[PDB]
Amino acid sequence: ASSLKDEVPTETSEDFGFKFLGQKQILPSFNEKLPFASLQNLDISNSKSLFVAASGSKAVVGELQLLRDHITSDSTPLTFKWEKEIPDVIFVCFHGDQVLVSTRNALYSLDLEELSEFRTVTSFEKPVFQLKNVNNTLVILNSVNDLSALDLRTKSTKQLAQNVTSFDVTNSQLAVLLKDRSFQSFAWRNGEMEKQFEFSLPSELEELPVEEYSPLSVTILSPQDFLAVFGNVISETDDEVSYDQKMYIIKHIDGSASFQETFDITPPFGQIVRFPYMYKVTLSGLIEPDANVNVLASSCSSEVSIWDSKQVIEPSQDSERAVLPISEETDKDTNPIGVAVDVVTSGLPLVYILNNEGSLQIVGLFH
Repeated sequence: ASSLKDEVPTETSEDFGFKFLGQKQILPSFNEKLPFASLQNLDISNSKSLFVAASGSKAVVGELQLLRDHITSDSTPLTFKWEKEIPDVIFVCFHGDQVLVSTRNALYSLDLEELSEFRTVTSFEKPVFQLKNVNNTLVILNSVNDLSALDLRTKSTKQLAQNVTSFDVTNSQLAVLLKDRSFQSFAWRNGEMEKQFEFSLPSELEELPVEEYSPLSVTILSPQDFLAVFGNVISETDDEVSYDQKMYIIKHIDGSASFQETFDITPPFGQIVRFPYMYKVTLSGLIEPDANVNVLASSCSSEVSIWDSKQVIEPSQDSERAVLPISEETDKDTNPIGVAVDVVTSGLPLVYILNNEGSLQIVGLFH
């Protein structure tokens, strides 16, 4: 049923580029010891004009205009509204008038109107790898490969799926990557789901042994496309590290998925031990009415890619590529631990990217 097609091609575009707005250490470094989970340690609320960020055991909520000005000029110091030392944070995000903070072992709430209140929401029976917030629900992937749903209004928990190694959600879809390397997609509506479609790997891809090319990651790019990654399985504690990964764009047309390789999305040259996770920011309407540009980055890479809905886009010149810095301390490549979009500050949408070293980069994506 599933087929392997030709390499996805790369367009050189003279209409796309990044403008490097600036970079500064705003939080303490992880010194190369990061929590073995997918990390989402930066969020931005354009309505409130605020950000949360967590690096090196320090979590903060702060004013967005301040962070912008701190990074882009050299005259305004970074102060915060709230801060707390929390060791193992993997997830940070605004929800209503609250900020959710999650470690591997527990979820926490900070009340944005009474900052004195830092509540435990819940504990997890087993360590967690990934969390996504959709509306009033938190979708949680377990260390035992159990996909579950937390209602934020009622605190009750549903069991969604099993044997999952990666998942992704939008407002209306839920995708799942399984241990057997098969895929599943569901229509999603406020905790509720109905199987949309299902597929296995193409014959020529099963040829690659599961042990060498393990299921690492899914990303919904559109209701029809996915981006999947397969690669070596990495251990919680290992000093030395090399990543070997294969990326595929899956377009599902009429009961048949096609897979296609890229070598141009997020090449995994990383040298810090990281749990595999694909960062995605969506800018709908940056080209046209059914066209959302997706900016992509990886826990295992220093490069930032662009997907235009149909192919990968390289800017026509080297100053126009978004890349995360080499460390001034270790001389190693850094990777993102959070990514977020700023639409409201004053001086194109602005992509904020947070390091494994607490450094934050602002990059304007133009035309």
